[PDB]
Amino acid sequence: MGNRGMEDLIPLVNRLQDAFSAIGQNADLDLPQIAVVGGQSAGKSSVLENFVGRDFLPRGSGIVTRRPLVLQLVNATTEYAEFLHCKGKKFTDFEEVRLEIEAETDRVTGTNKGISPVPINLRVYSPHVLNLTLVDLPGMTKVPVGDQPPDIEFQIRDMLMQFVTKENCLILAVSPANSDLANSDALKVAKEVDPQGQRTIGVITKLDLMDEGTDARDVLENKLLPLRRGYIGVVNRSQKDIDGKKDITAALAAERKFFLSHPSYRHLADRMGTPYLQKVLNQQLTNHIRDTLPGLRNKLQSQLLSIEKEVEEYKNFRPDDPARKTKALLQMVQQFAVDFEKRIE
Amino acid sequence: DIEFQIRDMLMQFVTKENCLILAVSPANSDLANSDALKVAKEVDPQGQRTIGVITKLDLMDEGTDARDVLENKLLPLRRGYIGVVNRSQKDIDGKKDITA
Repeated sequence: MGNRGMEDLIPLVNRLQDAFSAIGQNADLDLPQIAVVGGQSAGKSSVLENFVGRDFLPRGSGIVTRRPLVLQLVNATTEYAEFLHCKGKKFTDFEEVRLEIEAETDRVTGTNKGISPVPINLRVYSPHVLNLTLVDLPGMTKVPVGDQPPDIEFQIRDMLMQFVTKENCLILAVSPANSDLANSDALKVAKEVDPQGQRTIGVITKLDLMDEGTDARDVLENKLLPLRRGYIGVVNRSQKDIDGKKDITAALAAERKFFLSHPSYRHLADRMGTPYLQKVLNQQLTNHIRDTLPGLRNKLQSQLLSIEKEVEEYKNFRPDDPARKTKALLQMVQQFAVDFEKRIE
Repeated sequence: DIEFQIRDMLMQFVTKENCLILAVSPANSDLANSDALKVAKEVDPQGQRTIGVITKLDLMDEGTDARDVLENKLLPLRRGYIGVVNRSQKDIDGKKDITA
């Protein structure tokens, strides 16, 4: 699993969070939710599980991901998963979690390329995760296929506009390995819903699967395609490799070796990649945390400034001297006296 | 509105009578993710003047094939599909002739 960046970020945020819980207020850093988009066979789950470092999500050619998923990561002692609608079970095999959750998916949506507007909640308790929320989105279509009504893509757009267009929702526009490079539904949706690219991360594949004679150097160097966040190039697996279940270490190693061996991506081998992307995203997480900290800090400064005055009233403390009692006598007598003046005049 | 502009420009050419529609998509990209089928079925739900072509079959992803698609089985069309193979960029780079 890993990684060391999240494992090094978890103790400082845990001490910060438990300090915020020991003071009693409900103050959290508001970590971004992770939402990945794309079309049919977009490898959205593929990129997410490769980003994690282990293969635990349903993927493949055609549409595989058919239901939105709310992956609620919670830091705990042991790593396992549980459901809101399948309460009572704790699984330690992530492949088995994948199998039963896709069983839930096709049981709810049928096996005729159906979707469902109700996501699947999945709480993964792990000693190497944060208190995160991942919104996995289905493979979108444009024409009705399987059992989909002809109003399928519009209500998918409606689902997007009502869920993923919220603030702090990261948008992962992934160019997959099966589909075309320029026909990326994820890049289409990302540019149509957020032209600014403030919270839009563009991940591209097929740098080994492009048309022979061409290369994506002008696009990955943020030169042909102007993006605020820029691109990070990775390579997904084809359906043959997905079916043969290639491991993660050799896949990323072969991917990096291709980035080293291509003449148009050897200078991009360091600026592209899944570990590099994970480093950049962890850096974005840390930047969001220590950038939202000064506002909460000076807010607590102004809040504790009121309690500072309460201790000043307690600043004078002499148990149990009659000076405090006589001062209370003077305050009550003068208070009652002015209340008497406020009774006649 | 460049997409809508191209759309209006193509509607002005397709909505005329006897206008065959070649909905051509590569074998890499999914045909269900192209709006060519949506526009073709919107102007003709029967598809009587619509021919779907899936190209670049030599550039396909490993593990997939158009065996179930080009046989008019994944998407029902009256006249089925006819599949050709386009050329990669190296073909113009090397100037491949009609014979080859």
